[PDB]
Amino acid sequence: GSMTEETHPDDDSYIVRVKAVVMTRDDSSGGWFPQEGGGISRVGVCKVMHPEGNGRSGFLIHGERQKDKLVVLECYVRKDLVYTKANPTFHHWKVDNRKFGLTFQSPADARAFDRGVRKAIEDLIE
Repeated sequence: GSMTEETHPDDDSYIVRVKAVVMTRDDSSGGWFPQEGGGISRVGVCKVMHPEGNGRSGFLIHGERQKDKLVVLECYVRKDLVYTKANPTFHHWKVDNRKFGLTFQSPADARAFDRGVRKAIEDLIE
């Protein structure tokens, strides 16, 4: 919780796990550059919530690199998420602070991620 932070190293609350390369566009610095990891990233989605416990839940776009627990992607959201899939093999999102994204490595993780995103936004908004 506030003390002892799970849902990150031990994963635990990971409802979805996909595989892709964590990309990012630092404003316009070159373009979609691999922030970290590069060689595949162990990314996923965990449905978090406020410790108050009122049913209402949030979402955390969290992802380690494909090299054990090293957080290379972290995008916590409370009630706000705007995704945009630019290409069938590249889905991205803007959190005001930069515009992050990832490059799919198979139609499996592609469709799986889009599915998770769709459901996430769905329950997040209504």
